[PDB]
Amino acid sequence: DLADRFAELERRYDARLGVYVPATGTTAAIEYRADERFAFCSTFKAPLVAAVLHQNPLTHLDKLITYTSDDIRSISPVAQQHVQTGMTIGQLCDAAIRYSDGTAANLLLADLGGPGGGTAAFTGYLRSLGDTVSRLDAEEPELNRDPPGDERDTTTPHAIALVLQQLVLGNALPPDKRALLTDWMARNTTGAKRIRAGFPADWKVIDKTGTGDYGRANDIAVVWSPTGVPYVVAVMSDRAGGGYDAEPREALLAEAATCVAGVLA
Amino acid sequence: DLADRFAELERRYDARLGVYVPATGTTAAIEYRADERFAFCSTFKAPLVAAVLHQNPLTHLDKLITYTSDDIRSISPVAQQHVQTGMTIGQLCDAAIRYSDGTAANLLLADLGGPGGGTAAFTGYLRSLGDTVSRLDAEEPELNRDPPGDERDTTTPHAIALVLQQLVLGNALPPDKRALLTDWMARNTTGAKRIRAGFPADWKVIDKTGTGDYGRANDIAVVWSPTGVPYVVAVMSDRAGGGYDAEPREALLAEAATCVAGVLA
Amino acid sequence: DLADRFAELERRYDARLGVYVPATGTTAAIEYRADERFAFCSTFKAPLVAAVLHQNPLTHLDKLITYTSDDIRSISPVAQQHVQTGMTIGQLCDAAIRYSDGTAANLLLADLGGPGGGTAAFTGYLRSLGDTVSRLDAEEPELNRDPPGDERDTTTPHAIALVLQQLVLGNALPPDKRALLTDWMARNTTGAKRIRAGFPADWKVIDKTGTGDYGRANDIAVVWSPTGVPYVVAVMSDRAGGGYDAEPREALLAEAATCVAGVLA
Amino acid sequence: DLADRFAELERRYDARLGVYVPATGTTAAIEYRADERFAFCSTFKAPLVAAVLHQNPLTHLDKLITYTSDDIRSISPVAQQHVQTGMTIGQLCDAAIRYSDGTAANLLLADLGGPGGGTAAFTGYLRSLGDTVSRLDAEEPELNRDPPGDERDTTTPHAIALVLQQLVLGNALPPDKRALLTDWMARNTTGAKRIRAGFPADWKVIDKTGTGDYGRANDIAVVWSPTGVPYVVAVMSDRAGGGYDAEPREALLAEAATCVAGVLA
Ligand SMILES: CO/N=C(/C(=O)N[C@@H]1C(=O)N2C(C(=O)O)=C(CSc3nc(=O)c(=O)[nH]n3C)CS[C@H]12)c1csc(N)n1
Ligand SMILES: CO/N=C(\C(=O)N[C@@H]1C(=O)N2C(C(=O)O)=C(CSc3nc(=O)c(=O)[nH]n3C)CS[C@H]12)c1csc(N)n1
Ligand SMILES: CO/N=C(\C(=O)N[C@@H]1C(=O)N2C(C(=O)O)=C(CSc3nc(=O)c(=O)[nH]n3C)CS[C@H]12)c1csc(N)n1
Ligand SMILES: CO/N=C(\C(=O)N[C@@H]1C(=O)N2C(C(=O)O)=C(CSc3nc(=O)c(=O)[nH]n3C)CS[C@H]12)c1csc(N)n1
Repeated sequence: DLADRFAELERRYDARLGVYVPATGTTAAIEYRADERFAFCSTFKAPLVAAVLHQNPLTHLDKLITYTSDDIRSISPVAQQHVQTGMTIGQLCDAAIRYSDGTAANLLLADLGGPGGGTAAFTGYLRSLGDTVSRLDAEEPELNRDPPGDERDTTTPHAIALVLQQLVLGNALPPDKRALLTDWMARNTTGAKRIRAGFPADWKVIDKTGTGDYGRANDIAVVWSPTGVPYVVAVMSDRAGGGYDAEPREALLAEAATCVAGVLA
Repeated sequence: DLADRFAELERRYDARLGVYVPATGTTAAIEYRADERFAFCSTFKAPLVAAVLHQNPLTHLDKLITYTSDDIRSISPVAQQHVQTGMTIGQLCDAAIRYSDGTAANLLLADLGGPGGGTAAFTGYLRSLGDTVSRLDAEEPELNRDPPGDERDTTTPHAIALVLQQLVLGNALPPDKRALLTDWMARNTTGAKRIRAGFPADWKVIDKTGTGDYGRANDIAVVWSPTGVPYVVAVMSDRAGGGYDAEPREALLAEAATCVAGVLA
Repeated sequence: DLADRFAELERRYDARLGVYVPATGTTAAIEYRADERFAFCSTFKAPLVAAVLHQNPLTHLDKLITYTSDDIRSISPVAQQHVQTGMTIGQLCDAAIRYSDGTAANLLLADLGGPGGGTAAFTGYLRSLGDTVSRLDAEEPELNRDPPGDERDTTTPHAIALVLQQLVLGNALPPDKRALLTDWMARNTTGAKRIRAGFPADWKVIDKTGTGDYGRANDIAVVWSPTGVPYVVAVMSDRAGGGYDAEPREALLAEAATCVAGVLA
Repeated sequence: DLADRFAELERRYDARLGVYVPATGTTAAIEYRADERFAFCSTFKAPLVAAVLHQNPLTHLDKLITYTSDDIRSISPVAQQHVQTGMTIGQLCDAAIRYSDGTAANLLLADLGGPGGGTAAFTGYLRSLGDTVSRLDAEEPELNRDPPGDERDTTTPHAIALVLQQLVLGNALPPDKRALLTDWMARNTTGAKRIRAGFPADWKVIDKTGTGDYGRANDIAVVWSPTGVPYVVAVMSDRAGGGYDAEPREALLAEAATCVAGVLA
């Protein structure tokens, strides 16, 4: 009956919807298109920050990174104001999560090092977490513009939910670094119209959004019930049949989240 | 499937839960003990105001009612501040809906006139709406104290939801009086932790609460989707197995509402 | 120059305005009718909670308080829904500050003990803080109704600011109790249209509001600059010349706060 | 008075600050080095779009401009994503205002035509607005690099504020083109930490930023009071004493804006 309502939303919004909520002790898993591939878009910036935190001590966050005007090749609301001043690693992590800063993600990818400007090392980090499906192949802004059917720069709701579960709820990160990642996502400024809009206000929601061409709109979140029980919610969508210029529908993710909230209440 | 989760809420909270959402063109009716009887408690105060509005011209709202300290019997946050000044019919209507003022409802019942302090005339008003099941037999605070199994001062989720549907969405009242009733319910101060707490913030919620002994906690609401689609939600509960002193559980109503929101999303 | 602009606000809004900001190391004191008396209204609920916290160990917050329908004499958005359940001292403190619950303040006054239902003991607590001007003489809701010129239930911007400074910035309370008082005021739900509205968003503002008859509208706040510099802001106003039914003007408090923010910038 | 606090900010941030707020019916002009010259930096891009709108019908917005990677020489977050596709004049206007795209400004200057890549024609356009002082002499990125004392690529807070006043509040443009310019500046992505950060959130702020060498940081804005009263605010700064590499300080402009908001309150 839940798949029937997801299918109605897919028809209402002319979209393909992917939802995954990992099973808990009390609740069964919610799976809609859990193993179909959807484009990361900016959702990769949350595990990216985890990759930077994982392989560096906390003192690395205070390292100052300098860059040029040539490095501003995508939507960079924070980095575009700090070409002359430079940006610390902590500010780049803060910027990548809370403002989805594209230049900040590229600098953090470079901070990981290796082939492809850090894209291979980020994929390797997901592999180390048990994610065998996901792959990052390009930097900003190219990774948002892969045509439908292309497996590059794609993940699945299943894979990204289990990744996010380990980062926030598991022990992929020590408690001090885990709290930083959680606080950045908790103070995100881009997800008000997605999973947060579909859950009651007394539920706590931390999230990282993704938006791209072909109507792509994603939101990955950890939510806590009023009783403090945590859940991982991955919602991914695109409108690829509507072409490159297809508009993303945030209301689709909000409605999908409301459906998920009904089963979790 | 939805009944399994309502019955799970009944089991979690040791309660009997009644839910009714009238069917629309797009949605099927939601029914969970929809025709079982539950005590009105203070939910009758919303149709009571409609009875007063329908029977009287608007100028009747300015009629001054004087009362003494002896007339205060139940929770009356407004009437207790106006013994010396008296209260206009409009103030009694405002107080009865928005603050669930018990003394205000008794004065409005008396304004209806007839046997039982207006309870026969109020019941007759429900009959004019097609509700042949519901009945009011006592005033505040006795109407909250009937033992389980007693049909007096009871309604059903089915009956009260259809009553509210006609008052707010239908044409039981002319538009000017309909707006007064609707705005009072929209600015209610007693329902923040019930149906309002179970719906996402971008859903508009107007409601009237009810609370009594035997763990009785009700909330009747009209809710509007983000796209402006209205739904009537009747949620009733009691915990009679815990005796007269059973405590109402507002969280039961919030969780039940979230389940309803999932089906309506 | 600043007093000329305070006087212009007084003329625009048909109001009497009181402002006090204690001097700091870098900034001089701001005073506009700083020692004239204004009605407390619900601003006393913040030092009231401080008196309860200071006089009792933290574990006292878990004591359950039971009350009756006769105790709901005032606007009590939280207490009115908990007659059957009771409320802990901690919940009453939360309700008194964040929802300005009138019954909760009366129950906390009773917890202080002594003559006048705690009004003498609360006043005595202010005396221990150096406040020789302020006085509480009635409970809710009477303390909001004193006519202009009556010194009862009045304070001054100077005195209430120095009280708030010691409670939040000083050592009137041990750090654990201080954090509870600060967090409650930080999550207050009643002050969005006053001092908070007059300061830039990157300034942190914690506040406790007061509103009454005779156009009375107060807001006492501790504000932190973007650089983390704290200031105490007390703004009090009434429109007593317009009578008992005079409407309070929240915009007066916001505009006055904006004037203060310019001098503190 | 107010000048004493601006000079305080000049000392705190080791900067030269220029402020101008045109007088209105209610307020007197605010002037602090209002007629001293400061470099345009990116602030000319707002009247630049007005020049392009003024000299052409709306259909000119749909003209496609093609360019190469060699034409990208400044911070160009949008133009670097459209080398292969090209961009319409309308997109160039959007990018120049909201993202301060340097390549977009050069293409729009070329669309104005004439010697110096359009700088003479843009200077002539300012003359048509009554601005006899300001001048643009170079393109991006050279216009940010003029040494102190050089009059090239300079304006004054007085002149540009009156220019902005005519473009947004006056009748320099027909209503449809004025609305496009207004909406573009309203949706700017570069000024969150400047004038916008210094005004309360309920003040509407549209702005155009400027940043260059020698610590140059400008922001020209139109702000609306909560009552809908508009004001033009020009805030310019440089820190030439710190050399070419002197860092701009955005907080200076936010603090100066807070000072302005206090007197406009
Ligand atoms: C005898 O009169 N008593 C009261 C009274 O109980 N006032 C209290 C007081 O100071 N309170 C405060 C608060 O903390 O400010 C508030 C918060 S102010 C407020 N009022 C609204 O109507 C609204 O929609 N939003 N907000 C934020 C509620 S009343 C209580 C009163 C209220 S208006 C009036 N003329 N009198
Ligand atoms: C080649 O890149 N194309 C992008 C792009 O830059 N994508 C990134 C991505 O996923 N980003 C995110 C985010 O984290 O969601 C965002 C936040 S989304 C957003 N923007 C608003 O202006 C707004 O008002 N609300 N919201 C929710 C910005 S783009 C970047 C794009 C943006 S819209 C579209 N059709 N394409
Ligand atoms: C919607 O519920 N939430 C509330 C709440 O209870 N609001 C109530 C509401 O509608 N209120 C009203 C009024 O009737 O206008 C008021 C006005 S009280 C009042 N006004 C007068 O003009 C007067 O002469 N006397 N008095 C006593 C304040 S809040 C309460 C709340 C309290 S604190 C907070 N953050 N929310
Ligand atoms: C006031 O600015 N605040 C921003 C911010 O920078 N918003 C920007 C804004 O207006 N944006 C826009 C757009 O141009 O429409 C977009 C879309 S950009 C885009 N659209 C397409 O259709 C497409 O094909 N490709 N791309 C790249 C998203 S946010 C950025 C912000 C970023 S995170 C946050 N909380 N705020």
